[PDB]
Amino acid sequence: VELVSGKGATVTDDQGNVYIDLLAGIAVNALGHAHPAIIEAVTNQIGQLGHVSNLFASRPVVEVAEELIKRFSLDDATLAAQTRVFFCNSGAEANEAAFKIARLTGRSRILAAVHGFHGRTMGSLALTGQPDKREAFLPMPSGVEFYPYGDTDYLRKMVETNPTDVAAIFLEPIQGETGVVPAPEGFLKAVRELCDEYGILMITDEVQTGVGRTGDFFAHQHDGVVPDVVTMAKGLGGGLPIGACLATGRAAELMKHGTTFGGNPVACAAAKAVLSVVDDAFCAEVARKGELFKELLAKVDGVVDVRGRGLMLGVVLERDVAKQAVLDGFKHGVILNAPADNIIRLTPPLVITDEEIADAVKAIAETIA
Amino acid sequence: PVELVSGKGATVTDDQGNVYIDLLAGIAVNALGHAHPAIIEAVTNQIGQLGHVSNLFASRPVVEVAEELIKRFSLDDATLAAQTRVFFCNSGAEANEAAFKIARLTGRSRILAAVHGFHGRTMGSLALTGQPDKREAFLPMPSGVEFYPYGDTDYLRKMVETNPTDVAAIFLEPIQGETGVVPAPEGFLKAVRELCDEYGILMITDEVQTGVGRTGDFFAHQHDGVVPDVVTMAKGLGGGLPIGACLATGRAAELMTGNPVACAAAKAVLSVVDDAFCAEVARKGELFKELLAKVDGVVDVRGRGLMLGVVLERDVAKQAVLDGFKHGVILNAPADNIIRLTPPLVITDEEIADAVKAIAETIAL
Repeated sequence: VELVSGKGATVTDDQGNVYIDLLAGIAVNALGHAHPAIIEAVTNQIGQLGHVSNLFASRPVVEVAEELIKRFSLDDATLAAQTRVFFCNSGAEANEAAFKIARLTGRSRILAAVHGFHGRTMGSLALTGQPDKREAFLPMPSGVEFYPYGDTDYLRKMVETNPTDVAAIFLEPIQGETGVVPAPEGFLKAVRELCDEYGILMITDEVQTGVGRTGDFFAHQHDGVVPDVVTMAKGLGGGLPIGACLATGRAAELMKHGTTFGGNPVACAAAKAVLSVVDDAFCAEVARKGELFKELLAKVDGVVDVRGRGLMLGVVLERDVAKQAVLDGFKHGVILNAPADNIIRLTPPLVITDEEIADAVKAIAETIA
Repeated sequence: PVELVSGKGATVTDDQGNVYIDLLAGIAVNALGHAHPAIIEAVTNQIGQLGHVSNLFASRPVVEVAEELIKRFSLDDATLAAQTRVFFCNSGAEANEAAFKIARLTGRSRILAAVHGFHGRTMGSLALTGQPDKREAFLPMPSGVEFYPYGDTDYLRKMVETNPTDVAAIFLEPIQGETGVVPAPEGFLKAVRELCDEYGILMITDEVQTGVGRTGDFFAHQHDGVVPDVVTMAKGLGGGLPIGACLATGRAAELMTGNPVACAAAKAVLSVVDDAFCAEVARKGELFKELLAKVDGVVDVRGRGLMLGVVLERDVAKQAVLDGFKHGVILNAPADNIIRLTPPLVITDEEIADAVKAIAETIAL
């Protein structure tokens, strides 16, 4: 049903009802709606330069790139210097660039997590662990096999059946779909040694978990590993169409590809406004708000656990009623999500106030009744 | 290369301070040029009300644009408009991948696309791109695709007739842009519509480069009075903002069963691009073709409206793109004797004249 205007963690339908948004358009509105830094950034750019081809440079494109490199290589100027970024317009378009780097390795096998989601373009659909979403459009481009998320023992044996024909391993550091399933303890570190031994590219999809959403800038940094390649999008746009493929070392030298709106100046002017807000301390504020959700919900009847970090959270019910809670959620002034019958998912704008967190835990607690 | 920093109409300026006549419009995306007031207003107005809204909710700019595109495609056909529907995305590659999936959903394995065609660099959209050096590095591709010489009706029919009931889709650009500007020959689109109609095949027009009035008609395919099952469009719809779309009518629409700010910019361009605007684009089209005829180096000027390929006596296009800077022009060399012209549709007649005088002086040796 219809939507017209919003502010912070608030948005309002045609009829005039204000809602606490805990979905943020499926995790893209990281600064909420109509945020001053983004309004300045966009109004300022659209008034000067619209779109340039990748034949030409443009500042905001260059400046966002520099910045993601900074955020990625954590006060290491050597990692920084063998890193590069490719800009796209979605996370689908971003992962496709990732699938292409894995084709440029010369190896045929790409391995992806079982409930993973990377987008619905042919190559990014080839990576999505959900086979229902694949059935209708077979053939898929070949090479992908799937592994249970967080099972180092299976993945090791899976790799070692034909190890040097493994181009890439795709993982999300926190699975967004089917629930909020965070990389278990020791997992990305494990994948990092597995890839090191065999010449494989380690690729972390941060389309949903990127830009502070986790508490760290990049959810993968919570595990102190350094992937070869990071895909990102929603959250980076602050409400505008963007994606990016970041690559370090051999993966950077391999990339051939090129999108028309790659390096969209207005898309990137927004990207800059987002980054100038989401600094380390904003990210620390994300971790905190996350624990406040956990803490207040822990006390709520019918809520059994809350899993995730920062503002990507899986509220686990005990009554298979999440689908319903959504519907009844609206009448109590909250926009919720249900990636299962068990689980309500919260991905609110990272600028949510404790007040709004607290009302939102009220709204949710009532519906369960 | 060069850092561009601000533009208006048919001009851009670099940080060096150099001012150019943009005849490339960022590969035919900046239909209304840079800093068009109508887009500035739309984009400013929308950023400030709503940033992004998920497909799970409804937003006005999208349905406003969906309904306006259907009207410009249905050319006054109430019944066509009720049959047709549009899916929004962020790129033309993404738009052509939605058509590949529609092609997939027929049940048939064969998808026929034009040699020299370019549908984008995403796996599926690259599987449709009839320039092989773009695919070799990323084989295997999504299977299904075969290629015909562009506008060879005799060879298409034979190709279909090798296995007609397994052809899902025929991809086709109303005017090829890559490697040169070749428009569909007389009655080509006509033949493909007829050949598709028996054998139950989907006729799919990629108008990602030929859309929004650049060829003199709001859709280039409407110039040959054909109604395809699927039209993909992008660059141009959003002023410079990223957008794509996939129109489908009939069986194609039944098989398929950021945005607000790019649709906000889309609304403004459609607001600006009238039947009357497209007419002006047709005419500036002719003007170029007349003025350019007088220059020495030019042999021939192919293409309709403001999608034109300047064919030269000498194989000099690539050296003219380089020299074309100091004379204050931005050109592009799809072949060694071809220079593409896709300037903003807003280019004035004085601006054109100066642009031909610039190209002429550049092709001096």
